[PDB]
Amino acid sequence: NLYQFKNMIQCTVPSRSWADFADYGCYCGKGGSGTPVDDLDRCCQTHDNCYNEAENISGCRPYFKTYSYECTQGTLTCKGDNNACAASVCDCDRLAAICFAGAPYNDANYNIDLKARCN
Ligand SMILES: [Ca+2]
Repeated sequence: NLYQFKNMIQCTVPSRSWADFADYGCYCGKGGSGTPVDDLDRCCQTHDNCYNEAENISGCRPYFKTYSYECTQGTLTCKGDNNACAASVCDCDRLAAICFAGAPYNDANYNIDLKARCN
């Protein structure tokens, strides 16, 4: 669920307030369209697409599904007790959190005008 994803980000990118990733570029947060503005945005684009795929699973709601995971000693793990939905969503989140940690953060891309720039 979003709460867990937030924690994944706090654990892979402790150096940033998690909210820095909640409204960035065309895909990080609300946004879900247009040309990804940079690498970080590209991280979010695959994350968004990943969620759209997971939603194909019956009763699978990525923002809400509580999965089983651990963040310990610099490592994020999706646990084996996860059902298909939980496993899928957890993986989307895990991969995005890791992707975020390796992407440059450009303040200029925070809170951009979606209507104008993400067509
Ligand atoms: Ca999004």
